[PDB]
Amino acid sequence: VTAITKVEREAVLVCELPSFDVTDVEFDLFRARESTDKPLDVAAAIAYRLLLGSGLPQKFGCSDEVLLNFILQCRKKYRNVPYHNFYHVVDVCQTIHTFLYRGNVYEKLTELECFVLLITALVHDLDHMGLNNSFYLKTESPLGILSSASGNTSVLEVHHCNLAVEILSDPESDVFDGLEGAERTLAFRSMIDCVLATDMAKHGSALEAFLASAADQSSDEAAFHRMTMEIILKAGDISNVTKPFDISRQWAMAVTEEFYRQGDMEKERGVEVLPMFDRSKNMELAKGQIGFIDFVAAPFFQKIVDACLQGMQWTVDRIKSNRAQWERVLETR
Ligand SMILES: COc1ccc(C2=NN(C(C)C)C(=O)[C@@H]3CC=CC[C@H]23)cc1C#CC(=O)NCc1ccccc1
Ligand SMILES: [Mg+2]
Ligand SMILES: [Zn+2]
Repeated sequence: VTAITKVEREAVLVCELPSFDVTDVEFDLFRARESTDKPLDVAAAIAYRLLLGSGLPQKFGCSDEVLLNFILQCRKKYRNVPYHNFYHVVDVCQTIHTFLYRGNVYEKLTELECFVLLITALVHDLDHMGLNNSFYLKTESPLGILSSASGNTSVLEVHHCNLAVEILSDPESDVFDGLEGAERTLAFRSMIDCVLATDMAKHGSALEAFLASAADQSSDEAAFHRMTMEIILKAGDISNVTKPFDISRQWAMAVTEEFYRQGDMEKERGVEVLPMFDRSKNMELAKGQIGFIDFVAAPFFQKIVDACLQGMQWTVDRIKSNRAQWERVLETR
């Protein structure tokens, strides 16, 4: 990868984020993006401020400059797709910050693990092309073939991990360069385990494992820490419905458009299109979100809060009010 230039860094350091509290659960990244003519710089600046403000990079020998380099190397590898772009991973970073510090999940982890989570948020979807794992397998795409051949069906997640390892292999962008021995190993393994755990095919088993570990007073500590990390990246990854309703809605619009574009390409390639990917089925956003809330997000957040993350109660509350607002959209249609 080409080194980050001084001009690239300055363009981020310029951004001042006047009127924004990046630590707030009601922070609005869409408003931040609209605020400016250079949304990519503002997004980078948000990530930068979150990481420096945590106090964590400083404690792990990561310089302000290596941090900004890392952020900009991550940025270069996100594509202009509707949802799985740089704004999503910055959003996940910001959201995880809130979970750690507003939800007090930081209490469950070491400072290094908190640092790893914030960093992992920015790598966890590198070079996403707007197509899910299933597309690559169904179309016998080269990436799909390689996954099947090598025995790992987490097509995209292994790819993300590959590119994270590349970025971090250069000291100029290695936010873990200040680490050695077992700390450096834990950083890489936990980062990778977390990204691998974002494959929604593993959702049920990841959740089950965490819940079982959390219920067990005699769980292995290292294992509980690792599963807590996995659950928090997962939580951030499906956190759109925990946001204030107009933020939540904009996310649903973007993901819906990404799905529809995949559906279009599936049609052209003559492979199976699921209803939720099909523009012609014309399905209402309100029912989409309610279904996601009922079948995925509300059980997830409720169970982890009840089991262990009591401080993240507000996520359950916002999901509940978001569901009620979508139901009011139905009621008045
Ligand atoms: C902002 O809403 C969303 C935010 C995220 C996702 C994601 N879905 N999945 C899986 C669950 C299909 C992924 O694997 C994506 C990649 C990794 C993590 C989560 C991602 C879906 C929606 C939605 C919706 C929506 O209205 N459809 C209706 C729906 C109903 C039931 C279940 C899923 C969708
Ligand atoms: Mg992903
Ligand atoms: Zn993601």
